[PDB]
Amino acid sequence: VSPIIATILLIAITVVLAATLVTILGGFTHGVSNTVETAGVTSHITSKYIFINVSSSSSAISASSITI
Amino acid sequence: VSPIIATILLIAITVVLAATLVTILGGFTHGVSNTVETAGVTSHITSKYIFINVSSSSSAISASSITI
Ligand SMILES: *[C@@H]1O[C@H](CO)[C@H](O)[C@H](O[C@@H]2O[C@H](CO)[C@@H](O[C@@H]3O[C@H](CS(=O)(=O)O)[C@H](O)[C@H](O[C@H]4O[C@H](CO[C@H]5O[C@H](CO)[C@@H](O)[C@H](O)[C@@H]5O)[C@@H](O)[C@H](O[C@H]5O[C@H](CO)[C@@H](O)[C@H](O)[C@@H]5O)[C@@H]4O)[C@H]3O[C@@H]3O[C@H]([C@H](O)CO)[C@H](O)[C@H](O)[C@H]3O)[C@H](O)[C@H]2O)[C@H]1O
Repeated sequence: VSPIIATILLIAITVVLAATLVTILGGFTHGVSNTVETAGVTSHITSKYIFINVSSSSSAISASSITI
Repeated sequence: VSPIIATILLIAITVVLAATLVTILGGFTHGVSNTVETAGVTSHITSKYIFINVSSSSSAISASSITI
């Protein structure tokens, strides 16, 4: 009797460890993305205005997505 | 006479112990199953909506079986 019952208990424990491991991995598998951008920019500053002129960029992006 | 009668009584007792043991074992031999699942999930949160996008999963499961 007892060696089979001990085996059933060890299977039950194994499933909870595997379920625990899955929640540990979730802390690694997020928030990685390609955020690199590169632009040819020139600028001139005066007592009233900053002028900004763009010559090229790595990608086309919305002017609302850029913070100054 | 008496050694045979004593033997018949011990057989009767033995059956009730075996029947008792069978009901003890029934508390072990249930409720063990493979419950592990694992998914590639990404999400974005706003003042009005949560977006959830799934990239892969360990198995195909009903959206009614998942609790949020
Ligand atoms: C999962 O997989 C999916 C599918 O591939 C997606 O890839 C998802 O990624 C998310 O997608 C959503 C939806 O595309 C993204 O939400 C958008 O976020 C942008 C910000 S961003 O910097 O431009 O990238 C915008 O906020 C966009 O909103 C648009 O709609 C706004 C509201 O317009 C709605 O209502 C008007 C009426 O008032 C309607 O006429 C119109 O048709 C529409 O229904 C606009 O205001 C907005 O304009 C400006 O928005 C931002 C400032 O907020 C600015 O930066 C922009 O340049 C632009 O000038 C823009 O046109 C979001 O889209 C969703 O739109 C719904 C709407 O119901 C239509 O479906 C909501 O109302 C919200 O507006 C918004 O959720 C999200 O960023 C991605 O992560 C993957 O995760």
